[PDB]
Amino acid sequence: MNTPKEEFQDWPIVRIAAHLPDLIVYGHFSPERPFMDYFDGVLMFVDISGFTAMTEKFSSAMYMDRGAEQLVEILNYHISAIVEKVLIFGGDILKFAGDALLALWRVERKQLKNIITVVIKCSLEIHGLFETQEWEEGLDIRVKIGLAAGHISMLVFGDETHSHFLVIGQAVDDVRLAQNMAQMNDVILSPNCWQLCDRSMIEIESVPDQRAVKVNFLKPPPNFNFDEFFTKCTTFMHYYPSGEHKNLLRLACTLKPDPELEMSLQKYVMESILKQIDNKQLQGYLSELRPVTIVFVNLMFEDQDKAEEIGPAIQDAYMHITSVLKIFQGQINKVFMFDKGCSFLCVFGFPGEKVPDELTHALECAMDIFDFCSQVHKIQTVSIGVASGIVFCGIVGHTVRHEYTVIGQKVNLAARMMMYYPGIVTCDSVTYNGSNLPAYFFKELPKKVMKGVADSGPLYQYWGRTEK
Ligand SMILES: FC(F)(F)c1n[nH]cc1-c1ccccc1
Repeated sequence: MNTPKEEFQDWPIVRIAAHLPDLIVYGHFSPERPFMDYFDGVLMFVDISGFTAMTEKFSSAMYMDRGAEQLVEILNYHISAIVEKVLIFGGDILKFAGDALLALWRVERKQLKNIITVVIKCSLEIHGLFETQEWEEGLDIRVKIGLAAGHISMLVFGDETHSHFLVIGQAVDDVRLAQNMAQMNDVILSPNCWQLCDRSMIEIESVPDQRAVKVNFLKPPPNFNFDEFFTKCTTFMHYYPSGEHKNLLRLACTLKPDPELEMSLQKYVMESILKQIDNKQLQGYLSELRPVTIVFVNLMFEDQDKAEEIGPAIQDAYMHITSVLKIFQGQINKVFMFDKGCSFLCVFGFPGEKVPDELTHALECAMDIFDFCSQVHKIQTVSIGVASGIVFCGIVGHTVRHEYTVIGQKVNLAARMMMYYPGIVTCDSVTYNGSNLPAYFFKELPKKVMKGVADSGPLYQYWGRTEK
Protein backbone atom coordinates (compact mmCIF):
# COMPACT_ATOMS: atom_id res chain seq x y z
CA MET A 1 0.00 0.00 0.00
CA ASN A 2 1.01 3.60 -0.54
CA THR A 3 2.16 5.65 2.44
CA PRO A 4 1.10 9.28 1.70
CA LYS A 5 2.95 11.58 4.13
CA GLU A 6 2.08 14.84 6.05
CA GLU A 7 -0.08 14.85 9.15
CA PHE A 8 -2.73 17.61 8.85
CA GLN A 9 -1.60 20.29 11.31
CA ASP A 10 -3.90 23.23 10.48
CA TRP A 11 -6.77 22.53 12.88
CA PRO A 12 -8.60 25.29 14.81
CA ILE A 13 -7.05 24.04 18.06
CA VAL A 14 -3.52 24.51 16.57
CA ARG A 15 -4.42 28.01 15.34
CA ILE A 16 -5.75 28.88 18.82
CA ALA A 17 -2.55 27.50 20.42
CA ALA A 18 -0.41 29.95 18.35
CA HIS A 19 -1.93 32.73 20.53
CA LEU A 20 -0.86 31.06 23.82
CA PRO A 21 2.34 29.99 25.61
CA ASP A 22 3.12 26.35 26.44
CA LEU A 23 2.55 27.39 30.09
CA ILE A 24 -1.17 27.50 29.16
CA VAL A 25 -1.42 25.05 26.23
CA TYR A 26 0.09 22.21 28.26
CA GLY A 27 -0.98 23.53 31.69
CA HIS A 28 -3.94 21.18 32.42
CA PHE A 29 -5.05 23.14 35.52
CA SER A 30 -8.36 23.51 37.48
CA PRO A 31 -11.03 25.75 35.78
CA GLU A 32 -11.42 27.33 39.31
CA ARG A 33 -10.73 31.06 39.49
CA PRO A 34 -8.36 32.39 40.68
CA PHE A 35 -5.90 29.56 40.07
CA MET A 36 -2.33 29.93 41.25
CA ASP A 37 0.77 27.85 40.63
CA TYR A 38 4.40 28.31 41.66
CA PHE A 39 7.62 27.24 39.90
CA ASP A 40 11.14 28.44 39.12
CA GLY A 41 12.51 29.75 35.88
CA VAL A 42 14.58 32.16 33.86
CA LEU A 43 12.74 35.16 32.37
CA MET A 44 13.81 37.16 29.34
CA PHE A 45 12.21 40.55 28.73
CA VAL A 46 12.95 41.88 25.20
CA ASP A 47 12.13 45.58 24.89
CA ILE A 48 10.84 46.09 21.34
CA SER A 49 10.01 49.83 22.00
CA GLY A 50 12.31 50.68 19.07
CA PHE A 51 10.10 48.61 16.71
CA THR A 52 6.66 49.59 18.05
CA ALA A 53 7.76 53.29 17.88
CA MET A 54 7.21 52.82 14.07
CA THR A 55 3.37 53.37 14.47
CA GLU A 56 3.69 57.08 14.04
CA LYS A 57 5.93 56.93 10.85
CA PHE A 58 3.36 54.47 9.31
CA SER A 59 0.68 57.04 10.08
CA SER A 60 2.20 59.27 7.29
CA ALA A 61 0.19 60.00 4.08
CA MET A 62 3.31 58.55 2.36
CA TYR A 63 1.93 55.01 3.17
CA MET A 64 -1.16 55.77 1.07
CA ASP A 65 -3.78 54.12 3.29
CA ARG A 66 -1.70 50.90 3.70
CA GLY A 67 0.11 52.09 6.84
CA ALA A 68 -1.36 49.31 9.05
CA GLU A 69 -0.59 46.58 6.51
CA GLN A 70 2.98 47.83 6.00
CA LEU A 71 3.49 48.21 9.77
CA VAL A 72 2.27 44.66 10.63
CA GLU A 73 4.45 43.26 7.81
CA ILE A 74 7.71 44.93 8.89
CA LEU A 75 7.05 44.41 12.66
CA ASN A 76 6.28 40.70 12.09
CA TYR A 77 9.33 40.32 9.88
CA HIS A 78 11.67 41.47 12.74
CA ILE A 79 9.61 40.09 15.66
CA SER A 80 9.37 36.61 13.91
CA ALA A 81 13.20 36.42 13.93
CA ILE A 82 13.26 37.14 17.74
CA VAL A 83 10.51 34.55 18.32
CA GLU A 84 12.39 31.90 16.32
CA LYS A 85 15.53 32.55 18.41
CA VAL A 86 13.62 32.20 21.66
CA LEU A 87 11.85 29.05 20.51
CA ILE A 88 14.96 27.31 19.10
CA PHE A 89 16.78 28.06 22.41
CA GLY A 90 13.93 26.27 24.25
CA GLY A 91 12.04 29.28 25.64
CA ASP A 92 8.26 29.79 25.97
CA ILE A 93 7.04 33.18 24.72
CA LEU A 94 4.54 34.14 27.48
CA LYS A 95 3.13 37.38 26.12
CA PHE A 96 3.59 40.24 23.68
CA ALA A 97 2.91 43.83 24.59
CA GLY A 98 3.29 46.87 22.22
CA ASP A 99 6.67 47.50 23.88
CA ALA A 100 7.95 43.99 24.97
CA LEU A 101 8.01 40.19 24.56
CA LEU A 102 8.39 38.17 27.79
CA ALA A 103 9.79 34.64 27.52
CA LEU A 104 10.19 31.93 30.17
CA TRP A 105 12.45 28.91 30.56
CA ARG A 106 10.71 26.92 33.29
CA VAL A 107 13.07 24.42 34.98
CA GLU A 108 13.75 22.82 38.35
CA ARG A 109 15.94 24.96 40.73
CA LYS A 110 19.06 22.75 40.18
CA GLN A 111 18.97 23.57 36.50
CA LEU A 112 18.65 27.38 36.82
CA LYS A 113 22.43 27.81 36.62
CA ASN A 114 22.82 26.00 33.27
CA ILE A 115 19.61 27.44 31.79
CA ILE A 116 20.85 31.01 32.51
CA THR A 117 23.84 30.22 30.26
CA VAL A 118 21.45 29.07 27.47
CA VAL A 119 19.33 32.25 27.98
CA ILE A 120 22.39 34.54 27.86
CA LYS A 121 23.54 32.91 24.64
CA CYS A 122 20.03 33.34 23.19
CA SER A 123 20.05 37.06 24.31
CA LEU A 124 23.38 37.67 22.53
CA GLU A 125 22.12 35.98 19.38
CA ILE A 126 18.95 38.15 19.47
CA HIS A 127 21.18 41.30 19.61
CA GLY A 128 23.11 39.68 16.73
CA LEU A 129 19.97 39.77 14.52
CA PHE A 130 19.98 43.59 14.55
CA GLU A 131 23.75 44.30 14.50
CA THR A 132 23.78 45.82 10.95
CA GLN A 133 20.08 46.87 10.53
CA GLU A 134 18.03 50.16 10.28
CA TRP A 135 15.34 51.86 8.11
CA GLU A 136 15.74 55.44 6.62
CA GLU A 137 19.05 55.88 8.65
CA GLY A 138 16.86 55.44 11.82
CA LEU A 139 19.29 55.46 14.83
CA ASP A 140 18.06 52.24 16.53
CA ILE A 141 16.15 49.32 15.15
CA ARG A 142 17.78 47.50 18.18
CA VAL A 143 16.47 45.89 21.41
CA LYS A 144 17.28 45.88 25.15
CA ILE A 145 17.15 42.66 27.13
CA GLY A 146 16.69 42.08 30.82
CA LEU A 147 17.10 38.61 32.39
CA ALA A 148 15.88 37.41 35.79
CA ALA A 149 15.78 34.02 37.51
CA GLY A 150 14.12 32.60 40.53
CA HIS A 151 10.70 31.95 41.97
CA ILE A 152 7.75 32.65 39.65
CA SER A 153 4.02 32.53 40.44
CA MET A 154 1.33 32.16 37.80
CA LEU A 155 -2.16 33.51 38.24
CA VAL A 156 -5.08 32.49 36.01
CA PHE A 157 -8.27 34.49 36.50
CA GLY A 158 -11.51 34.84 34.58
CA ASP A 159 -15.09 33.71 34.41
CA GLU A 160 -16.98 30.95 32.60
CA THR A 161 -16.23 32.36 29.12
CA HIS A 162 -12.86 34.23 29.37
CA SER A 163 -9.50 33.49 31.00
CA HIS A 164 -6.34 35.60 31.48
CA PHE A 165 -3.04 34.72 33.00
CA LEU A 166 -0.17 36.71 34.59
CA VAL A 167 3.16 35.76 36.04
CA ILE A 168 4.11 37.56 39.24
CA GLY A 169 6.74 37.67 42.00
CA GLN A 170 10.25 39.03 42.57
CA ALA A 171 11.82 37.51 39.39
CA VAL A 172 8.98 39.10 37.33
CA ASP A 173 9.55 42.50 39.05
CA ASP A 174 13.35 41.96 38.54
CA VAL A 175 13.13 41.33 34.83
CA ARG A 176 11.22 44.61 34.39
CA LEU A 177 13.86 46.45 36.50
CA ALA A 178 16.79 44.76 34.58
CA GLN A 179 15.31 45.69 31.17
CA ASN A 180 14.77 49.38 32.10
CA MET A 181 18.48 49.67 33.20
CA ALA A 182 19.48 48.30 29.79
CA GLN A 183 20.62 50.55 26.98
CA MET A 184 20.11 49.35 23.39
CA ASN A 185 22.17 46.17 22.70
CA ASP A 186 22.53 45.45 26.45
CA VAL A 187 21.85 42.22 28.32
CA ILE A 188 21.22 43.08 32.01
CA LEU A 189 21.04 40.33 34.65
CA SER A 190 18.91 40.78 37.79
CA PRO A 191 20.85 40.57 41.10
CA ASN A 192 19.40 37.06 41.72
CA CYS A 193 20.20 36.01 38.11
CA TRP A 194 23.78 37.12 38.61
CA GLN A 195 23.91 35.23 41.99
CA LEU A 196 22.57 32.00 40.40
CA CYS A 197 24.48 32.12 37.09
CA ASP A 198 27.59 30.27 35.98
CA ARG A 199 30.16 33.07 36.54
CA SER A 200 32.87 31.12 34.59
CA MET A 201 30.81 31.64 31.46
CA ILE A 202 30.63 35.40 31.49
CA GLU A 203 32.42 38.70 32.00
CA ILE A 204 30.13 41.34 33.53
CA GLU A 205 30.31 44.93 34.63
CA SER A 206 28.60 46.82 37.44
CA VAL A 207 25.58 48.99 36.83
CA PRO A 208 25.98 52.17 38.98
CA ASP A 209 23.69 52.33 42.10
CA GLN A 210 22.39 48.82 41.20
CA ARG A 211 23.15 45.23 42.21
CA ALA A 212 22.05 44.16 38.68
CA VAL A 213 24.91 43.53 36.21
CA LYS A 214 25.58 44.02 32.48
CA VAL A 215 26.91 41.04 30.42
CA ASN A 216 29.97 42.22 28.51
CA PHE A 217 30.87 38.83 27.00
CA LEU A 218 29.99 35.16 27.09
CA LYS A 219 33.50 33.65 27.24
CA PRO A 220 33.10 29.95 28.01
CA PRO A 221 35.88 27.60 29.28
CA PRO A 222 38.36 26.19 26.72
CA ASN A 223 36.74 22.73 26.34
CA PHE A 224 33.16 24.08 26.29
CA ASN A 225 30.90 23.16 23.32
CA PHE A 226 27.60 25.11 23.28
CA ASP A 227 25.78 22.54 21.13
CA GLU A 228 26.69 19.60 23.43
CA PHE A 229 25.86 21.79 26.48
CA PHE A 230 22.47 22.80 24.96
CA THR A 231 21.69 19.10 24.22
CA LYS A 232 22.34 18.29 27.91
CA CYS A 233 20.03 21.17 28.88
CA THR A 234 17.18 19.81 26.68
CA THR A 235 16.85 16.89 29.15
CA PHE A 236 15.09 19.42 31.39
CA MET A 237 12.97 20.98 28.58
CA HIS A 238 9.66 19.14 28.66
CA TYR A 239 8.28 20.36 25.32
CA TYR A 240 11.41 20.92 23.24
CA PRO A 241 10.56 19.63 19.68
CA SER A 242 12.47 16.40 19.15
CA GLY A 243 12.73 13.12 17.22
CA GLU A 244 10.17 13.06 14.39
CA HIS A 245 9.16 16.59 15.43
CA LYS A 246 12.66 18.17 15.62
CA ASN A 247 11.79 20.24 12.42
CA LEU A 248 8.95 22.11 14.23
CA LEU A 249 9.33 25.33 16.18
CA ARG A 250 6.65 24.28 18.73
CA LEU A 251 5.27 20.97 19.97
CA ALA A 252 1.94 22.94 19.95
CA CYS A 253 1.96 22.65 16.10
CA THR A 254 1.22 18.91 16.66
CA LEU A 255 -1.92 19.43 18.82
CA LYS A 256 -4.81 17.31 17.64
CA PRO A 257 -8.54 18.11 17.99
CA ASP A 258 -9.71 17.75 21.57
CA PRO A 259 -12.96 19.64 22.28
CA GLU A 260 -12.39 19.81 26.11
CA LEU A 261 -8.88 21.31 25.50
CA GLU A 262 -10.10 23.68 22.82
CA MET A 263 -12.95 24.84 25.08
CA SER A 264 -10.34 25.74 27.69
CA LEU A 265 -7.85 27.44 25.32
CA GLN A 266 -10.36 29.52 23.33
CA LYS A 267 -11.34 31.39 26.59
CA TYR A 268 -7.96 33.25 26.33
CA VAL A 269 -8.52 34.47 22.81
CA MET A 270 -10.76 37.35 21.67
CA GLU A 271 -13.92 36.35 19.76
CA SER A 272 -12.90 38.35 16.62
CA ILE A 273 -9.62 36.30 16.55
CA LEU A 274 -11.58 33.05 16.89
CA LYS A 275 -13.77 34.25 13.98
CA GLN A 276 -10.66 34.54 11.79
CA ILE A 277 -9.34 31.19 13.05
CA ASP A 278 -12.68 29.62 12.03
CA ASN A 279 -12.30 31.12 8.50
CA LYS A 280 -15.44 33.28 9.10
CA GLN A 281 -13.58 36.53 8.62
CA LEU A 282 -10.78 37.58 6.27
CA GLN A 283 -7.25 36.91 7.58
CA GLY A 284 -6.31 40.59 7.05
CA TYR A 285 -9.40 42.16 8.72
CA LEU A 286 -7.83 42.85 12.16
CA SER A 287 -4.69 44.72 10.86
CA GLU A 288 -5.83 48.32 11.04
CA LEU A 289 -5.10 51.87 12.10
CA ARG A 290 -8.29 52.43 14.09
CA PRO A 291 -9.57 55.28 16.35
CA VAL A 292 -10.07 53.80 19.78
CA THR A 293 -10.25 54.85 23.42
CA ILE A 294 -7.68 53.17 25.65
CA VAL A 295 -8.67 52.74 29.33
CA PHE A 296 -5.54 51.60 31.14
CA VAL A 297 -6.37 50.35 34.68
CA ASN A 298 -3.62 49.92 37.26
CA LEU A 299 -4.27 48.06 40.55
CA MET A 300 -1.62 48.46 43.28
CA PHE A 301 -1.28 46.08 46.25
CA GLU A 302 0.61 46.36 49.59
CA ASP A 303 2.40 43.18 48.37
CA GLN A 304 3.63 42.66 44.75
CA ASP A 305 4.66 38.97 44.85
CA LYS A 306 2.34 37.10 47.24
CA ALA A 307 -0.09 35.64 44.71
CA GLU A 308 -2.16 34.27 47.61
CA GLU A 309 -3.49 37.78 48.46
CA ILE A 310 -3.32 39.52 45.10
CA GLY A 311 -4.96 36.62 43.17
CA PRO A 312 -8.46 36.90 44.78
CA ALA A 313 -8.23 40.73 44.52
CA ILE A 314 -7.43 40.57 40.76
CA GLN A 315 -10.21 37.98 40.27
CA ASP A 316 -12.71 40.29 42.05
CA ALA A 317 -11.55 43.34 40.02
CA TYR A 318 -11.70 41.27 36.80
CA MET A 319 -15.36 40.19 37.46
CA HIS A 320 -16.31 43.84 37.77
CA ILE A 321 -14.19 45.12 34.87
CA THR A 322 -15.60 42.50 32.50
CA SER A 323 -19.25 43.38 33.50
CA VAL A 324 -18.56 47.10 32.91
CA LEU A 325 -16.76 46.52 29.56
CA LYS A 326 -19.59 44.16 28.38
CA ILE A 327 -22.10 46.96 28.49
CA PHE A 328 -20.05 49.06 25.96
CA GLN A 329 -18.25 46.26 24.04
CA GLY A 330 -14.89 47.22 25.62
CA GLN A 331 -12.28 44.49 25.54
CA ILE A 332 -9.36 43.61 27.75
CA ASN A 333 -6.47 43.48 25.28
CA LYS A 334 -3.70 42.63 27.81
CA VAL A 335 -3.14 42.21 31.51
CA PHE A 336 0.34 42.26 32.99
CA MET A 337 2.45 43.31 35.97
CA PHE A 338 4.13 46.80 35.96
CA ASP A 339 6.19 47.74 39.10
CA LYS A 340 4.04 45.85 41.75
CA GLY A 341 0.80 46.86 39.96
CA CYS A 342 -1.57 44.76 37.92
CA SER A 343 -2.49 46.62 34.70
CA PHE A 344 -5.47 46.01 32.40
CA LEU A 345 -5.18 47.44 28.89
CA CYS A 346 -8.82 48.00 27.96
CA VAL A 347 -9.89 49.14 24.51
CA PHE A 348 -13.14 50.76 23.35
CA GLY A 349 -13.73 50.71 19.57
CA PHE A 350 -11.94 47.43 18.57
CA PRO A 351 -12.94 46.11 15.03
CA GLY A 352 -16.67 45.39 14.72
CA GLU A 353 -17.24 46.87 18.21
CA LYS A 354 -17.80 50.57 17.21
CA VAL A 355 -19.85 52.65 19.72
CA PRO A 356 -21.04 56.25 18.88
CA ASP A 357 -20.36 58.06 22.30
CA GLU A 358 -17.20 56.02 22.87
CA LEU A 359 -15.85 58.99 25.02
CA THR A 360 -18.58 59.73 27.69
CA HIS A 361 -19.01 55.94 27.95
CA ALA A 362 -15.21 55.29 28.29
CA LEU A 363 -15.05 57.94 31.11
CA GLU A 364 -18.15 56.56 32.85
CA CYS A 365 -16.71 53.04 32.56
CA ALA A 366 -13.40 54.22 33.97
CA MET A 367 -15.13 55.86 36.97
CA ASP A 368 -17.28 52.75 37.57
CA ILE A 369 -14.14 50.57 37.54
CA PHE A 370 -12.25 53.06 39.74
CA ASP A 371 -15.06 53.19 42.35
CA PHE A 372 -15.59 49.42 42.49
CA CYS A 373 -11.91 48.38 42.51
CA SER A 374 -11.12 50.99 45.16
CA GLN A 375 -13.40 48.99 47.54
CA VAL A 376 -11.85 45.59 46.65
CA HIS A 377 -10.12 43.87 49.61
CA LYS A 378 -6.30 44.28 49.38
CA ILE A 379 -6.39 46.78 46.51
CA GLN A 380 -4.42 49.75 47.90
CA THR A 381 -4.60 52.21 44.94
CA VAL A 382 -6.48 52.24 41.62
CA SER A 383 -5.26 54.49 38.84
CA ILE A 384 -6.84 54.81 35.39
CA GLY A 385 -5.55 56.59 32.31
CA VAL A 386 -7.91 57.27 29.41
CA ALA A 387 -6.47 58.36 26.05
CA SER A 388 -8.12 58.41 22.60
CA GLY A 389 -6.70 58.47 19.11
CA ILE A 390 -5.42 56.32 16.28
CA VAL A 391 -3.72 53.14 17.27
CA PHE A 392 -2.38 50.21 15.24
CA CYS A 393 -4.17 46.93 15.91
CA GLY A 394 -3.07 43.62 14.57
CA ILE A 395 -1.85 40.12 15.18
CA VAL A 396 1.86 40.54 15.93
CA GLY A 397 4.59 37.87 16.14
CA HIS A 398 5.46 34.64 14.31
CA THR A 399 3.09 32.28 12.43
CA VAL A 400 3.54 29.77 15.28
CA ARG A 401 3.38 32.29 18.18
CA HIS A 402 1.58 35.63 17.89
CA GLU A 403 -1.04 37.70 19.67
CA TYR A 404 -3.40 40.50 18.87
CA THR A 405 -1.76 43.68 19.99
CA VAL A 406 -2.57 47.38 20.13
CA ILE A 407 0.35 49.81 19.65
CA GLY A 408 0.55 53.56 19.55
CA GLN A 409 1.37 56.85 21.25
CA LYS A 410 -2.12 56.90 22.84
CA VAL A 411 -1.57 53.47 24.40
CA ASN A 412 1.81 54.64 25.87
CA LEU A 413 0.11 57.90 27.04
CA ALA A 414 -2.72 56.11 28.94
CA ALA A 415 -0.03 53.78 30.49
CA ARG A 416 2.12 56.73 31.65
CA MET A 417 -0.91 58.74 32.89
CA MET A 418 -1.97 55.88 35.21
CA MET A 419 1.59 55.71 36.67
CA TYR A 420 2.30 59.46 36.93
CA TYR A 421 -1.17 60.41 38.23
CA PRO A 422 -1.85 57.54 40.66
CA GLY A 423 -5.15 57.14 42.56
CA ILE A 424 -7.32 59.09 40.12
CA VAL A 425 -9.03 58.73 36.72
CA THR A 426 -7.17 60.82 34.12
CA CYS A 427 -7.94 61.58 30.49
CA ASP A 428 -6.24 63.28 27.56
CA SER A 429 -7.41 66.34 25.62
CA VAL A 430 -9.12 64.32 22.85
CA THR A 431 -11.29 62.56 25.45
CA TYR A 432 -12.01 65.69 27.50
CA ASN A 433 -13.00 67.84 24.46
CA GLY A 434 -14.86 65.10 22.61
CA SER A 435 -17.03 64.01 25.63
CA ASN A 436 -18.84 67.47 25.51
CA LEU A 437 -19.53 66.67 29.25
CA PRO A 438 -19.68 69.82 31.39
CA ALA A 439 -16.21 71.19 32.12
CA TYR A 440 -16.80 70.94 35.94
CA PHE A 441 -16.86 67.09 35.64
CA PHE A 442 -13.09 67.49 35.23
CA LYS A 443 -10.06 69.04 36.82
CA GLU A 444 -7.26 70.39 34.57
CA LEU A 445 -4.02 68.85 35.86
CA PRO A 446 -0.43 70.06 36.28
CA LYS A 447 1.81 69.06 33.36
CA LYS A 448 4.20 66.20 34.22
CA VAL A 449 7.25 65.11 32.25
CA MET A 450 6.44 61.48 31.41
CA LYS A 451 9.15 59.05 30.17
CA GLY A 452 8.42 58.20 26.55
CA VAL A 453 5.78 60.87 25.84
CA ALA A 454 6.65 64.04 23.90
CA ASP A 455 3.95 66.64 24.75
CA SER A 456 0.96 64.76 26.24
CA GLY A 457 -1.21 67.87 25.63
CA PRO A 458 -3.39 69.23 28.50
CA LEU A 459 -4.34 66.38 30.84
CA TYR A 460 -7.43 66.19 33.04
CA GLN A 461 -8.72 64.29 35.97
CA TYR A 462 -12.23 63.01 35.49
CA TRP A 463 -13.65 64.20 38.80
CA GLY A 464 -17.12 62.91 38.01
CA ARG A 465 -20.72 64.17 38.22
CA THR A 466 -20.63 65.68 41.74
CA GLU A 467 -18.27 67.67 44.02
CA LYS A 468 -18.52 64.59 46.30
F1 LIG B 1 3.28 37.70 30.90
C1 LIG B 1 2.50 38.49 31.62
F2 LIG B 1 1.70 37.73 32.23
F3 LIG B 1 1.76 39.19 30.75
C2 LIG B 1 3.24 39.36 32.55
N1 LIG B 1 3.15 39.08 33.85
N2 LIG B 1 3.92 40.02 34.44
C3 LIG B 1 4.47 40.86 33.54
C4 LIG B 1 4.06 40.46 32.30
C5 LIG B 1 4.43 41.12 31.03
C6 LIG B 1 4.53 40.40 29.84
C7 LIG B 1 4.88 41.04 28.66
C8 LIG B 1 5.10 42.39 28.65
C9 LIG B 1 4.99 43.12 29.81
C10 LIG B 1 4.65 42.49 31.00
